[PDB]
Amino acid sequence: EQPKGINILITGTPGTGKTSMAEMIAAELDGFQHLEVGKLVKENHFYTETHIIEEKDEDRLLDFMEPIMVSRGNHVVDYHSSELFPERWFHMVVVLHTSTEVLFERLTKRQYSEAKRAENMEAEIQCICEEEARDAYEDDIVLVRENDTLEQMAATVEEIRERVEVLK
Ligand SMILES: Nc1ncnc2c1ncn2[C@@H]1O[C@H](COP(=O)(O)OP(=O)(O)O)[C@@H](O)[C@H]1O
Ligand SMILES: [Br-]
Ligand SMILES: [Br-]
Ligand SMILES: [Br-]
Ligand SMILES: [Br-]
Ligand SMILES: [Mn+2]
Ligand SMILES: [Mn+2]
Ligand SMILES: [Mn+2]
Ligand SMILES: [Mn+2]
Ligand SMILES: [Mn+2]
Ligand SMILES: [Mn+2]
Ligand SMILES: [Mn+2]
Ligand SMILES: [Mn+2]
Ligand code: NA
Ligand code: NA
Repeated sequence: EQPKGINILITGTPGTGKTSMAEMIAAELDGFQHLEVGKLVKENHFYTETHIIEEKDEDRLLDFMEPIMVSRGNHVVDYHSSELFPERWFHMVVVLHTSTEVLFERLTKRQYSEAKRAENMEAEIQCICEEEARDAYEDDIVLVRENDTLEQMAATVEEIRERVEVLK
């Protein structure tokens, strides 16, 4: 089933600003519902060990999301991963980046353990999330944006708004 609305994915390393940006979109743009996928994964135990996610866990998540994604209205999906989702769902994929100094501080203030913080810092340096998104979706719908400041966030949301209007 083809989506009835406009669907956006916001992805990027933990701490890059996905949830913040998705909530800005849901607040500022017309008719967007935010799906915080990490919360779905927790709430529904869509994982094997919230850590290890196996093939079957992905399948169950997708079955849960499918009816939402094809429903009327617009959706802004927020998740650190992207390869798992069908290209059918999305009209835009936004990948957020953050400078290492800014990211480190966010991860500290948000209280990640030192190991998880370092793991996430390395993932950002290695461009894991961006490479995944570019491998999984058509290059023309992928927007990559530096997201260090609130001014940057707002400008990105303006670019999204412009792109959405075109799609609409
Ligand atoms: N563009 C931005 N400019 C400044 N601070 C930001 C920005 N985006 C996010 N933040 C800060 O980083 C914190 C964590 O961001 P969050 O949206 O939770 O990231 P993610 O969902 O990618 O893990 C926010 O609570 C806020 O303090
Ligand atoms: Br809009
Ligand atoms: Br949600
Ligand atoms: Br997430
Ligand atoms: Br700022
Ligand atoms: Mn988040
Ligand atoms: Mn929300
Ligand atoms: Mn997860
Ligand atoms: Mn599968
Ligand atoms: Mn809907
Ligand atoms: Mn510790
Ligand atoms: Mn983490
Ligand atoms: Mn693909
Ligand atoms: Na791959
Ligand atoms: Na590749």
